[PDB]
Amino acid sequence: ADVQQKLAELERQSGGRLGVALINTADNSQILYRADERFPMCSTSKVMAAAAVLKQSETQKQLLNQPVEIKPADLVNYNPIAEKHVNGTMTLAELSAAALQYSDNTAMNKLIAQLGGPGGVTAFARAIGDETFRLDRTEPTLNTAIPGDPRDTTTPRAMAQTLRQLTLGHALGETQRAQLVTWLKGNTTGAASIRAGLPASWVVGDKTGSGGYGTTNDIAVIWPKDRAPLILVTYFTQPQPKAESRRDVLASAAKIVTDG
Amino acid sequence: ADVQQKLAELERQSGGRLGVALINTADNSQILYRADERFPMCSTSKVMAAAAVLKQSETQKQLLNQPVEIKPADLVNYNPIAEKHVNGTMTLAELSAAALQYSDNTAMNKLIAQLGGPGGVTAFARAIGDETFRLDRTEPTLNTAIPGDPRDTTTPRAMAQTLRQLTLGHALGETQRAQLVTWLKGNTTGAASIRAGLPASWVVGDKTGSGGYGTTNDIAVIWPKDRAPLILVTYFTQPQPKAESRRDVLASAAKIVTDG
Repeated sequence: ADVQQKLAELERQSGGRLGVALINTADNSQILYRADERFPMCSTSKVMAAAAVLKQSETQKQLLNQPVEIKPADLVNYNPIAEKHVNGTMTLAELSAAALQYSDNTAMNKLIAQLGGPGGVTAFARAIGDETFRLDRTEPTLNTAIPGDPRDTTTPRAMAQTLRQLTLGHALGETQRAQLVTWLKGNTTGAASIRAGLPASWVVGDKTGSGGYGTTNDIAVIWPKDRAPLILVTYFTQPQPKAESRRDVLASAAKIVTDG
Repeated sequence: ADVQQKLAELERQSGGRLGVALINTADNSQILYRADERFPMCSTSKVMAAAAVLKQSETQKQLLNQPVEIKPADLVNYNPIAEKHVNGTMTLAELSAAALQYSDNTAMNKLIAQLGGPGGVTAFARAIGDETFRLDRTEPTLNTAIPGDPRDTTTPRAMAQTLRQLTLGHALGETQRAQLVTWLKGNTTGAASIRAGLPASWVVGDKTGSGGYGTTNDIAVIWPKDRAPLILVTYFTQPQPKAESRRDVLASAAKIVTDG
């Protein structure tokens, strides 16, 4: 498929390493590029954690309304929502939204804590059939993104398959699946990434990721004009530790794979 | 200045006409580039409409809870939220959010009708001291953005002053100002525009706009790390009817005026 040549071209131009997995739910067809290679997830991992919390709330029916304490010492490097609530509290719902829609790192650490550490986020992945995801660290160190380090990684194929089960399948209860999709469709950080390569009429929920080595990621559920939904993972990392983000590469990958 | 020269260099290479107004509320200093020329607002006008409804909600305190009918005939050209609710209803709060955060055109038309037509939006503008803003048409024809047409235009200076008064000033009651800022901070469509030219740590609320003649707009309230807020308006329009959007130009603008 010319799609392979275009993604290769894109990758070469960019100077980095590009991973892509597209699932077309119209017929289960896939478009795959380095789809079995590991990449640092950075903030795209917030989807597994918010989902895991949603799964716990299937049993603990009030859990999303539980207030959680935010102390000044809980603040980390990017706390756009949580900083408003220091010496106060946010609900687990508020925290899940802040993590997903604002990429709030404080909010992610609270989700992590609620699940019993990075291992509880990994346990949830395993419960829904994802044998590849691993979360190893909290924010912000889960973003180091060191070339060859397996920590805090997954593969595009695995993340796409998981995002399909979570947003379109039966990994979560119907209310919880709906809540996840609502959160993702309200993301504030995504217009420069996958969405930017798609026709304006298409509806999208996504989570972006950013970290070291110019790691620039996005995972998305997509409801095109006139077509069954798609899942798309676009992962991108660079050779230089202080490399600049490249959201435009993800936009470009999305354009390439949804023409074909 | 250096900034002026840089903005001229950006405009000369952009293939269009660029309008910028930056107000720095630390000291009321300004950066102005074609800031008294008119441009088509497109969906940036949705701030005025939402605000005018928020003002109405100061005296009809249930107003935002009021259900409004969405009929198939109401659907226009970009209805990401309203299409889900056809033969159903949306509240005015939902309509205000859908217009501001998703740029839903059906939702804007409901705001307009709740305000008595385009005239009514303009009358609100006049009421808070904006003599420049004019809303003439409903969606989607308000976006035709024909050069020389004064319908549905304003100037960068007037829009920056108005956004300041609405988000940081006393045009709205405190509850209502806070609601507006919250909705703007939750915008889904802004990551490739002004936000893309600012440091990540800075908090932004914005409203983008797109229309005919490649018109690509963004207005923003910005809370820089360590500094009093800024108000930024970046307006751009091109000479060909079918020109493509240029969000990149707005990000470049934002970087030039906030570097200096």
